[PDB]
Amino acid sequence: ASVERIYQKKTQLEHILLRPDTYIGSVELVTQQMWVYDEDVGINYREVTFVPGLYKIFDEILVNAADNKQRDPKMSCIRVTIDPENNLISIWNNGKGIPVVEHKVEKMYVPALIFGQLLTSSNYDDDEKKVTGGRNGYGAKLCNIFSTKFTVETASREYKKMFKQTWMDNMGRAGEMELKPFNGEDYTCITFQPDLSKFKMQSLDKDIVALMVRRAYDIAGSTKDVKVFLNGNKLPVKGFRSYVDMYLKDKLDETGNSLKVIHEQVNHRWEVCLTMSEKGFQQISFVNSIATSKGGRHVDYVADQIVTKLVDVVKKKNAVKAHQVKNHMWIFVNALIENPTFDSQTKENMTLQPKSFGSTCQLSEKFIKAAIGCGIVESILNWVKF
Amino acid sequence: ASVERIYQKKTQLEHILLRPDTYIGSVELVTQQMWVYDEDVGINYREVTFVPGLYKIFDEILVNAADNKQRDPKMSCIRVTIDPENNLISIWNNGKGIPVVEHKVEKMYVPALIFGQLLTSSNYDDDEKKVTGGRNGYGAKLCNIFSTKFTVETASREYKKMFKQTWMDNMGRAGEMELKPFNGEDYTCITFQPDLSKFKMQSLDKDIVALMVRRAYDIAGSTKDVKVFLNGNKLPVKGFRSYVDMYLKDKLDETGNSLKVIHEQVNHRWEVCLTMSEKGFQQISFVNSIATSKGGRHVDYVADQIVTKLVDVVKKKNAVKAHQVKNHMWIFVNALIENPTFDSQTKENMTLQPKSFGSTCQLSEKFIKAAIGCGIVESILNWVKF
Ligand SMILES: CCCc1cc(=O)oc2c(C(=O)N3CCCc4ccccc43)c(OCCN3CCN(C)CC3)ccc12
Ligand SMILES: CCCc1cc(=O)oc2c(C(=O)N3CCCc4ccccc43)c(OCCN3CCN(C)CC3)ccc12
Ligand SMILES: Nc1ncnc2c1ncn2[C@@H]1O[C@H](COP(=O)(O)OP(=O)(O)NP(=O)(O)O)[C@@H](O)[C@H]1O
Ligand SMILES: Nc1ncnc2c1ncn2[C@@H]1O[C@H](COP(=O)(O)OP(=O)(O)NP(=O)(O)O)[C@@H](O)[C@H]1O
Ligand SMILES: [Cl-]
Ligand SMILES: [Cl-]
Ligand SMILES: [Mg+2]
Ligand SMILES: [Mg+2]
Repeated sequence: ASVERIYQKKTQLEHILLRPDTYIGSVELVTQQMWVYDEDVGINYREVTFVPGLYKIFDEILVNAADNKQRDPKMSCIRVTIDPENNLISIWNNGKGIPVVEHKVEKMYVPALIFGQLLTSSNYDDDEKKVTGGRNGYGAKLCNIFSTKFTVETASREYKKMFKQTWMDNMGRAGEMELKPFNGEDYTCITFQPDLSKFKMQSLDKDIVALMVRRAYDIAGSTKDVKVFLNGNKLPVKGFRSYVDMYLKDKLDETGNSLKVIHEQVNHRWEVCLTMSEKGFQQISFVNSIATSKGGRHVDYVADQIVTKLVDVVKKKNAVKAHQVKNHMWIFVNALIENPTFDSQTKENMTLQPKSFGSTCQLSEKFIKAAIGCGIVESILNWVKF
Repeated sequence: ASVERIYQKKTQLEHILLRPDTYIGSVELVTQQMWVYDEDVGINYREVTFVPGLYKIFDEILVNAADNKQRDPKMSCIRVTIDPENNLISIWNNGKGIPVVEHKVEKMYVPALIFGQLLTSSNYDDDEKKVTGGRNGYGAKLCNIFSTKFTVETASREYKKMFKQTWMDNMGRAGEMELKPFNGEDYTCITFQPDLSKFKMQSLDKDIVALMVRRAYDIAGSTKDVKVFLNGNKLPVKGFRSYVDMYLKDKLDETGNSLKVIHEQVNHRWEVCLTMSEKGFQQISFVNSIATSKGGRHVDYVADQIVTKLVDVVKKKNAVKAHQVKNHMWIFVNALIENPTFDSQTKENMTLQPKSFGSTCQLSEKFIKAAIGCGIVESILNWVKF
């Protein structure tokens, strides 16, 4: 009952381990339906049991690799390895490495600063209108903190040096930094052993692997001109449209016919597909290659254009409410947004208003006409008169 | 384009001001439909334009006051004052004050510690199964940081002293601490001037006041044995049922029939009301007096019991899917949850699994029978006819 037991102050690192949820999501098991890529049937929707926080620390490193394609458009490949037996994951990318040099203000080598100190980022100057997913200066450190071993290797031909250093025990200590002369092709490679005890797991099991493999497919579908490999296996995705087809290729509507898909690449920062849903409103969307699984104003901005036009039509031919049109829709959106905001570090819901996007996404009259003719108007029209 | 310009490190305080969104929500204007309490009108649903972060710093202090009723059941009153002309908000509560004594580990007085230092809390020991809303040790400091003036006054008969101190300039400095002898009835009073420049606002305008007044009514409805005053006038709310009645009194469905309202106080930690919606699924819910406006597993837990029973009734008389039943429901839930988790500091979505709630909420056979004759089954069965 002492005042010192009751009222306690935590360090930032202590707080992350004590209160992980707002940083990485739940550290308890969840059982829910998800899209996964299974070793035998591929992309499919099924019940899975997994720990969100474990999935998220993988996501943080993977999105960081996609971010390097905006930093260096000459980057060409991402290679992911997953080794359940040794509890080992690595994510490698080419294109420009991280500068191997001492930071004159923070007085340590740049790779050690930005992987080993909290609140460090190249995304803190919003006069730079960037379409990277990184915003807060946490993600890589969060992966470090929830790993028993975390290694950073990055090679910079500009500085003619390669950097390598390892952290251990939830970012509680580090081994010696290794510097070596370098004159080859730049790359960065992050290799980590997740702290499965913090997630109450015994190994990287079937479900979490299938989620991680699907997330790699996401990256292959949402990035431009980046080849993605998983354990050496090239992921056979060319464009966002071919990614979308993996979800639809084989299912038919409840009446029995194949799904009609409306598509437009609106500009270099927006691509949209629309089909029908039998499960209520559904959206699969990405902002700067982040999976925005709770949606956000980018989904609203696109979906509302469609809804308003379809509601206009049923009025001409008739009382109809927006939510009734929306619950027939399955929308896919791939967007590049300048300096996005989200509700949380996990970046599931993108909250930035359209006036700040840095681009527009006005669907064409052709897209809209095809949406009017996809059957939603007819279904609702028959409903109202009845 | 130097390394020091590109890669930057922030202090915790700098980061909060630079990246407010995951701490307090958006600091930009939002225009959306909300429930408010308008002068001379009462509770009503209309479009409002407001800044979420401003609403949230008020919420943090108001929930802290409600939390003290769990700490000290002798507490009886919360008094809220809103003064737009002088840009002043004040929130007062009685029951036990904060101990006015030097913390022997942190070497400063307890009120100064827990209102002026980040990551300070009495809620960090989860072996204590508490139903306070406080979890993370941020809320009061976030209000301080987003205020130009922030005053803490608290009186502790146990220590025979009263404490008073003012912070200024986004928690950048503090004035002189005042300690005085005290031997009366304990209270705490938090008075702050929000830094409207951080929210691009000029005054506490009609819409934000109407949201804040409604939030005071929420507290009157969601707490037990606490009188609530707004600018010195007692709010005429008794229990949660009388609060819900402010939303539903005299409301009709689209065909002009009165809404049917089903109610059960299931136990001392759960109270539920159900009626019909014509706007898709709607939920108004509270966890530990926090408004959970994105919902969470407490809403799912209650709503899914209802959905599954109604779906079964429809199958007896018939194809129908759960989401179709759910989109006819408007549910109200007031819950007390042990050590809840959320996606973010703003605590809009409660993520804790039901097996960890610390209590159950199995709706009675009487409630379920009334819900079956609610008019939802009717609506659905007219649809399958078409
Ligand atoms: C904590 C886990 C958070 C999460 C991470 C992630 O990566 O994916 C998630 C996906 C998912 O599988 N995808 C696949 C592609 C990425 C993506 C982008 C946006 C939305 C969804 C997805 C997901 O799907 C549920 C889809 N059903 C919801 C119910 N509805 C009636 C039927 C549809 C739910 C959560 C996540
Ligand atoms: C950033 C702002 C977050 C927020 C804070 C807050 O306090 O209330 C909010 C309320 C609201 O007014 N209430 C009243 C009582 C408290 C409460 C608890 C749970 C849910 C709602 C509410 C709200 O209502 C939207 C209701 N429509 C959603 C669309 N649907 C088709 C029709 C209904 C949306 C956000 C907030
Ligand atoms: N693969 C990579 N190649 C090059 N630079 C990288 C790579 N991964 C990370 N970085 C850099 O390391 C910094 C820190 O990464 P991280 O901790 O994830 O913060 P962030 O990505 O900026 N923001 P967030 O992920 O939203 O918390 C980034 O800002 C990048 O500059
Ligand atoms: N009105 C009050 N009466 C008594 N104690 C209070 C009051 N307001 C705040 N406190 C105490 O001050 C501490 C700090 O408050 P706060 O910064 O809001 O953190 P919190 O409520 O514990 N967690 P959170 O709000 O989720 O960030 C709380 O843990 C309480 O112990
Ligand atoms: Cl989010
Ligand atoms: Cl939340
Ligand atoms: Mg990152
Ligand atoms: Mg609090």
